[PDB]
Amino acid sequence: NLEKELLDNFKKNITQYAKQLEISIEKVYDEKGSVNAQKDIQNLLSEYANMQEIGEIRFIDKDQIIIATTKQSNRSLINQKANDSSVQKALSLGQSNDHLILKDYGGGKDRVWVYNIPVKVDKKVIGNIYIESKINDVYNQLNNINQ
Amino acid sequence: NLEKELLDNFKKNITQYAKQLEISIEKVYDEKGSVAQKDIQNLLSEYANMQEIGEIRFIDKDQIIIATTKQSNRSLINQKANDSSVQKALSLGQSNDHLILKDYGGGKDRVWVYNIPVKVDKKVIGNIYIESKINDVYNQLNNINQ
Repeated sequence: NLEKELLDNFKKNITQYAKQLEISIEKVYDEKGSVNAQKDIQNLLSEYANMQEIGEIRFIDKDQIIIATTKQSNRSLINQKANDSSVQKALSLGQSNDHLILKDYGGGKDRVWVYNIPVKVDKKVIGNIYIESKINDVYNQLNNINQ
Repeated sequence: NLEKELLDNFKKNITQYAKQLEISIEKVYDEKGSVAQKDIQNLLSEYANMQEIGEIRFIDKDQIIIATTKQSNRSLINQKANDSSVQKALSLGQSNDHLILKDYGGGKDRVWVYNIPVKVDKKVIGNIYIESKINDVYNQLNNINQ
């Protein structure tokens, strides 16, 4: 059962980090209001994305506009619509969600775990944190030990 | 207590890898020997490729260091471990852990030391000693101000 255990531990880890980012962003809104908070989002995103297991974090507003990213090579996405059904689901339901994707970042299609956590202020959704996490590091290690 | 959760998560990961390595080593004893030894080195090496593991050593029941994953520590092979945590795992037949500070070249870093004994029949034949890079957790905690 080693595979399920390691994947669950990887996901649990990302989710506990992401929750604290969500709480952090919420506190900035509670303290500063929406106009001034929306400028402290980038630093939080970037601090969190330093973790080895996180590929990219985006913050997406209520209207599905990409506000910020931690990936400099994706600066062209800022102010575009996310056009992402999983993001729409989180925004509408106010619930987290997750799924696996294949994505080629330059080395061939890699397995990537996508987690969305909506950001709530006064119980209302204001946006969504979208995370691409490097779950292929788990699969790669399992293959290396023949499990 | 993000901090306790994240530390716990790291340690569970290590402990679940280390349990499978113990099982694998035990298997190779059951069904070969030693002298199993090349197969033991390959197992240690595969396991040490994970990012969060610094070094793995396999120590026999007389406390001799039999194998390491770290090239620069080959001089340790055939020496006594002279390590009280290793002695504890051998004597008690249960895992143990503790934190150390160790300077690998970049200054003293927090390192999590985990020992799991290896048993054949139900008798201790050795011990797996692991140094793990728990300072990756503390570094990230400080980076997010938690």
